[PDB]
Amino acid sequence: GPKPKNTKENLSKSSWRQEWLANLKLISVSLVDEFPSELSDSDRQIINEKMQLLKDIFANNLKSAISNNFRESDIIILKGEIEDYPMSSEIKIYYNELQNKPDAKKARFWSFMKTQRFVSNMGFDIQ
Ligand SMILES: [Br-]
Ligand SMILES: [Cl-]
Repeated sequence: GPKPKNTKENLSKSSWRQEWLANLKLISVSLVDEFPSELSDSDRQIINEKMQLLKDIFANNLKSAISNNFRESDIIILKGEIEDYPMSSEIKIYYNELQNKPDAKKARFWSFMKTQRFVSNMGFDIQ
């Protein structure tokens, strides 16, 4: 059927989308398994299901590589916000190793909530 084509998209937004679509095919993404803090079993299952959906979109629609080693990934998707992770967590230790790297190439850390909004804005029907 007819493909959606937003004739009202301005150049800012269409350029943002174009550059993201191109860049996403070049990177490695990690959907990190570690939770920042304790949560009840049923609440962890809800998060895991959301992480799996994001994984499928990144791998299959956005064409990113998916890794189990977050130290090789360009976008690191977390099961909470970075401030939720304790200093003892390697996610926080690595984040701290990168914080003062003035290196535009360094990894970015996104909660699953932040990631879901990004994917929605890229045109996918997600929660
Ligand atoms: Br802490
Ligand atoms: Cl944001």
